[PDB]
Amino acid sequence: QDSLSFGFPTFPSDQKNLIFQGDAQIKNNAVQLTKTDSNGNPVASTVGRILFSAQVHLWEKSSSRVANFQSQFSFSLKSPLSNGADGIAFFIAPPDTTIPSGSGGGLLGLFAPGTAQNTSANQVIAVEFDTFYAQDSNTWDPNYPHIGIDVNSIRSVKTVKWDRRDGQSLNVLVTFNPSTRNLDVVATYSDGTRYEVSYEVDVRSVLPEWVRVGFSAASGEQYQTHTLESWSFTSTLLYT
Amino acid sequence: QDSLSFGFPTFPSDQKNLIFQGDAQIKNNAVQLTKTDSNGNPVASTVGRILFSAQVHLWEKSSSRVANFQSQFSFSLKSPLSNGADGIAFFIAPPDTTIPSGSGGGLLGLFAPGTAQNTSANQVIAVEFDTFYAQDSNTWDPNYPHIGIDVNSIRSVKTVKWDRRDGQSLNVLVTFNPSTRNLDVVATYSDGTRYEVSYEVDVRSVLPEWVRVGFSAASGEQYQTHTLESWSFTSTLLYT
Ligand SMILES: CO[C@H]1O[C@H](CO)[C@@H](O)[C@H](O[C@H]2O[C@H](CO)[C@@H](O)[C@H](O)[C@@H]2O)[C@@H]1O
Ligand SMILES: CO[C@H]1O[C@H](CO)[C@@H](O)[C@H](O[C@H]2O[C@H](CO)[C@@H](O)[C@H](O)[C@@H]2O)[C@@H]1O
Ligand SMILES: [Ca+2]
Ligand SMILES: [Ca+2]
Ligand SMILES: [Mn+2]
Ligand SMILES: [Mn+2]
Repeated sequence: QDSLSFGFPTFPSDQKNLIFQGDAQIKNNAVQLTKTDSNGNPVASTVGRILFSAQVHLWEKSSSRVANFQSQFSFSLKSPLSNGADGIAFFIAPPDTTIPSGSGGGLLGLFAPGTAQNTSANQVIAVEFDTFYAQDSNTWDPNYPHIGIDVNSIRSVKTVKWDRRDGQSLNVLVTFNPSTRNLDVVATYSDGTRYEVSYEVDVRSVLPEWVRVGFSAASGEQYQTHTLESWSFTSTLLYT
Repeated sequence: QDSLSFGFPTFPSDQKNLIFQGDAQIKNNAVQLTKTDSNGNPVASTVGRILFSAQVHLWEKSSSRVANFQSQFSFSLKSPLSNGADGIAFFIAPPDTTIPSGSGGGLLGLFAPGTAQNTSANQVIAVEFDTFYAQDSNTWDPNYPHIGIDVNSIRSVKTVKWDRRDGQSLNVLVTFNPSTRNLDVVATYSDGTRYEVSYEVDVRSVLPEWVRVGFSAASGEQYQTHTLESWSFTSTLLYT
């Protein structure tokens, strides 16, 4: 289909169109990307991702069209630790994408250690909300919590300072306009605090015509829950 | 998802989200539900169906919600003859639906011979565009071409006389309103000729909470092409 849209105001346990990978599962009408014990407390060494089952037609070589898409979602992070890790990301990748071996912790379940910073070895666009930046392990990160745009590498092509707020929901709108090739990210907390970051990228040179969209999160030695609360997505092929 | 929508203005050959059953295949940017020869001419004894891969949440027992839905599509029928058969139908059924054994010809690939008129043995709602009504084989049909609403039986609960026009595209709009429980069908030819048929039905007592939507067509001894040219669908779970 040239156009596709879907909306999850909440996430009931009865799901049919979501692909669950790793430890991701539904609990209390929300998606818990990372594992939690019986009491709902976060645990270390966990990775989980979800993908919508239907493939999205991102661009069409034959017709020279590229999709205009928008992804709106909200999530919350919670941890009794002073340095919860590692973060959550909205991503777009080839339909057969699976969790890379050893992609835990700071790799957010998106990249393999050996090629995490090799742009020619990956096919993924992601918007990360990174809460762990220890310069000793996450050497590629700026020294503060941040929102980053990742294009085929864990070392973001761009980042902006972000404030992690325990237990508070962050509303995010990610948009891509094929006319300007601008990928815009706008995130807000309920008190009006706003974060914005944009990057120009030709998705045709990074991703295949058909892709899947979803979320990924991970916790290494440090941990926190990564709770996806709602998600709506829409895409439509347009003439460029 | 509480809401889902998709649109196929045309049908390019590289499809990813369509389930093809029987003889259905893409040819010339359109879906040919029934088999055709090398020169594109219709052949006898053929059945074909397509279903969208993502499941639709028609109703939810927990929230007591029921979805409204709208399906818009256009198709054309062509035959060297005139008594083209057998017809095409838009249908909704359980996700694991497959072509029933011996459902060719007048059964439109939707019902099994032994239970075609047994409402307690089927789970399907369909809007049929029936062009063959010979009483020797289609005893359940009125004596003329027609559009009918089928609820668990090949014997339509409601029909309206219809005119078959070789090679002309018929634009159809099917809508279900959960508030009134009315399933409305409006079909029109380019010159404005309009056909309307409606029926009140509680989808909750006929179909499971999750379903798949699609099209089916068949040709027994008489034949014609059943070409699906475009299709858009949208559904939203609502409180009533
Ligand atoms: C206390 O953990 C920090 O220090 C440890 C010892 O140097 C590191 O092993 C550890 O790295 C792992 O956890 C972080 C945070 O979850 C993660 O980003 C990294 O990829 C490792 O999984 C961390 O630096
Ligand atoms: C000439 O075909 C008509 O008469 C035949 C002899 O009685 C029938 O077998 C035949 O029925 C089959 O074809 C029709 C039209 O395709 C179909 O509706 C029916 O299910 C049988 O397949 C038809 O009545
Ligand atoms: Ca990090
Ligand atoms: Ca018939
Ligand atoms: Mn980072
Ligand atoms: Mn009929």
